Amino acid sequence: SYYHHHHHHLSDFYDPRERDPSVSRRPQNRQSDEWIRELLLRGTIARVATLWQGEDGAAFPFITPLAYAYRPEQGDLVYHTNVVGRLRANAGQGHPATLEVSEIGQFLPSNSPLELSVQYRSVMVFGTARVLAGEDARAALTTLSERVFPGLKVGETTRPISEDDLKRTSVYSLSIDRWSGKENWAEQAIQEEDWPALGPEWLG
Amino acid sequence: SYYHHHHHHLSDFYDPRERDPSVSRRPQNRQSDEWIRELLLRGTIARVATLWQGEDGAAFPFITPLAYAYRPEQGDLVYHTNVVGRLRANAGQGHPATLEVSEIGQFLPSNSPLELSVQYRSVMVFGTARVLAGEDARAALTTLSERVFPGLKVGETTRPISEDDLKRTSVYSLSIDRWSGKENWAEQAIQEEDWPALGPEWLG
Repeated sequence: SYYHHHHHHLSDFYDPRERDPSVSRRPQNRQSDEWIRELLLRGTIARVATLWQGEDGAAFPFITPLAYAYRPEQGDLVYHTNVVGRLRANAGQGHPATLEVSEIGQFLPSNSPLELSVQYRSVMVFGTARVLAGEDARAALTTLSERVFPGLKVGETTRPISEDDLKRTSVYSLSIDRWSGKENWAEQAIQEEDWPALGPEWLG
Repeated sequence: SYYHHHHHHLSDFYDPRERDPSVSRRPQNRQSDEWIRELLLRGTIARVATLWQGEDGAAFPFITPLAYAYRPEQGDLVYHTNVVGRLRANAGQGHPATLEVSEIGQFLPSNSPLELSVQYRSVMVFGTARVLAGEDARAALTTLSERVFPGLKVGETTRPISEDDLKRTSVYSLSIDRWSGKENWAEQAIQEEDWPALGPEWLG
């Protein structure tokens, strides 16, 4: 800043900057539904949070990382896991579920301590997960497996999925209600001009 | 198997195998507390799930990826985020929180469809998160920043953390009650001998 520079020799927010007119104007790093769709289609790992009744009677969430596939036409995401708690904190045959997919880039150094950050793109999906059965489960598993192992073909590369396979696996469909997407993927963190600049060891 | 082989020319579970006597005997892929400690110390990204009251009155979880640091002496993990919902589904000044840290390796192909899998190590930590203030927050942020940017020193590499910085950031301590660790990190998925073996394109 001038003020620091002049003091040494003895607001930014409203001053000139460049802006690409095609860049998202949405606040709080939020993204468009199309961007969310694309991120979910190219991802293969998610975390799913579901609620279980705990020792104090109170619901609490588990977080499980797992393979998933987004089926946009059906409006769902499929996955499988045999992780459970005792009782789910939920009335009915389906349960509420939150699913998160992210891309995590690099940690971005700065000489300003609260500008230290990590590049990320992250979606939360809110919906209801139900257990699938029979050909519904076999088809979901197939889509999942062929998505996360591109070129693999169930029934050729692998033996077909048997009735025993299905009896031993819990296969879920998370039917999407709502979603929320966020991106903060700058090439460089914001720096403080009035503190010594980071050395070459950081940004080089 | 003999039976398939003989049929072509016309249980495993109890038969011979090798075992390393030093390998964990814990069921369901579970790990020791020391292993959990080490995984939390070497990680830098976590997901935190906390509960918020939704439109139907019902609690539901958010999942937020973020930088964290484990402070084993204090018995907590620290992080910062300004993500909120409307009201937390929680009585009091702290809130229950679940924190997950994983290492995700490679997808492991197989000619047996339910042996398809992904290498992972994953910890859930269950505890209570409270907002920190003043020098408690400044110290937590400092530990966090110096952990995830090794060699960076707050106050030297960066300007010091100011009172303004703190007023604009929500800094949390998640005080650990319990934790659960899981590893499935095989070099190769289990294959089915009685189906054509995967080609060189998969395991080579």
